[PDB]
Amino acid sequence: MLKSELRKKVLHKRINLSEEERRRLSEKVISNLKSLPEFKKSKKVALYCPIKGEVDLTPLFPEVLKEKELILPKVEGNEISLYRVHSPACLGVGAFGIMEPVEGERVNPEDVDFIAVPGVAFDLEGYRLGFGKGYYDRLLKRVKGLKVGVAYSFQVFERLPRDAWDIPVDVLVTEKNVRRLRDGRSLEHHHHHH
Repeated sequence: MLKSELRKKVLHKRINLSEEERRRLSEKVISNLKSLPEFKKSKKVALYCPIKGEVDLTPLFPEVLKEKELILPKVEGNEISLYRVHSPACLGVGAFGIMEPVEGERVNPEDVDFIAVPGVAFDLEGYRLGFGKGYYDRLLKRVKGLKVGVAYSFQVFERLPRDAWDIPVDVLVTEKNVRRLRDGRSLEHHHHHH
């Protein structure tokens, strides 16, 4: 398929973005995400990790720690558990360069209200192209709350070639616009025949 190449060609420019523009757009995403009234209610705020060409949500940790529970993915053994932190105490590099909370309060991923998950590419329906399947998709099967896709409009298209069963998100936040994938169509009471 074009799955691997499409990931690559977008990722190449994705990591080419300069911190100048990037950091300013990240600020917009931060402000947008933090201004969302549902983020005010969501108690468990889990983030994936900005590493390659995602959004600088890293500096937002202090804000999160102040109000809600900052939840980060901890790899205990292939399967990922989620640990909540209320302080910048336990954050150590355990995995491939990323920091994870090895000591703290073990929370089950299904308890997470709000989670921010980035992707190489997004579309206008809420699909991704994935990264690498194996164990991380299992974590995605755990977290069935509000999955918010966080990325830049550059990595967003109208539609993507859906490979198999990549997990669609609930909300999509960019640096320019707010995308909601929970629009309703019609409502019936007793319209199912008379």
